[PDB]
Amino acid sequence: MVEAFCATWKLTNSQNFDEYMKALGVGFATRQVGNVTKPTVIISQEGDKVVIRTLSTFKNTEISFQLGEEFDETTADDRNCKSVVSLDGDKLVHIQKWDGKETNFVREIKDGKMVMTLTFGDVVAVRHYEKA
Amino acid sequence: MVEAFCATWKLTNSQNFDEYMKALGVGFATRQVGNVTKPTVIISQEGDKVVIRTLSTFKNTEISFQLGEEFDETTADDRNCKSVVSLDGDKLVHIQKWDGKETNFVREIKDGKMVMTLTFGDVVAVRHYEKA
Ligand SMILES: C[C@H](CCCC(C)(C)O)[C@H]1CC[C@H]2[C@@H]3CC=C4C[C@@H](O)CC[C@]4(C)[C@H]3CC[C@]12C
Ligand SMILES: C[C@H](CCCC(C)(C)O)[C@H]1CC[C@H]2[C@@H]3CC=C4C[C@@H](O)CC[C@]4(C)[C@H]3CC[C@]12C
Repeated sequence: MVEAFCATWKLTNSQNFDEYMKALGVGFATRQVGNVTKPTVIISQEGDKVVIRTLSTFKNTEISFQLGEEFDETTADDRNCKSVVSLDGDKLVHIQKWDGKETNFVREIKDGKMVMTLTFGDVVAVRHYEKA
Repeated sequence: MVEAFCATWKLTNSQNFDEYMKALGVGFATRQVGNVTKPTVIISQEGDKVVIRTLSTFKNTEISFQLGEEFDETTADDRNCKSVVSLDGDKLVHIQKWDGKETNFVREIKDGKMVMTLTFGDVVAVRHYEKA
């Protein structure tokens, strides 16, 4: 459930993240810094809202949301999105809608690491986080 | 200036580092790996900010800052600090405040190598890096 994700996470390995950023329309410059930064992601619960804080040399983002409840989200690449995060069994599913398009992120706990799979259409990235 | 530091550096020699870590209050387990790992430090000047990335077998850190502007730093040994990094002549001074204490790092270019002097009270450590 949400408890398994409540911790401080550090990016260790990223797979195909560059092509995924290109499919989203991310420009060359921030793709550079996107391919080098290893963000710290802090997931906690304030009441029943879930809070996700990202710390990075590029930008620092913080979002709060309630499971199943749509919320506005301005992403780090400046996409104005209607987002909703829900529980899919043991995984958190994050759906972002912007300009008539859709991408999603699935967060998992696998062998004690956090695994996030990023999918936009036919482009998939997988990111791996160890608990700090 | 800052540009003299903008390169990839690799630690080659460390003088009095173990005694400095003890004085700093670093736990034994973290000290033990601190005396073995030879980190890679990448310094860059990006926009109006300076970026310092550190790669090692212990952990990877990254900070971004403008000179003279105080910022939150979580050090590799888990100190939550109020830090400020500024130019001191041709040197970079890095100050860390936590728990009513303070330590400071003086970075300099000497004979083509980056020399870092670490002070905590009357305990001093010197770390030497060669440019990769
Ligand atoms: C490319 C832009 C932002 C710039 C990237 C970055 C990583 C430096 O923050 C968007 C597209 C998808 C978004 C990311 C999803 C993966 C994560 C989780 C975690 O490591 C912290 C943030 C990050 C990289 C999101 C940041 C915004 C991203 C990269
Ligand atoms: C000792 C702890 C962290 C544990 C050290 C290590 C090497 C295990 O990361 C603190 C106190 C002094 C701090 C460092 C200043 C020297 C450098 C430069 C470069 O070699 C890598 C990072 C580091 C070691 C600073 C951050 C943490 C240090 C070592």
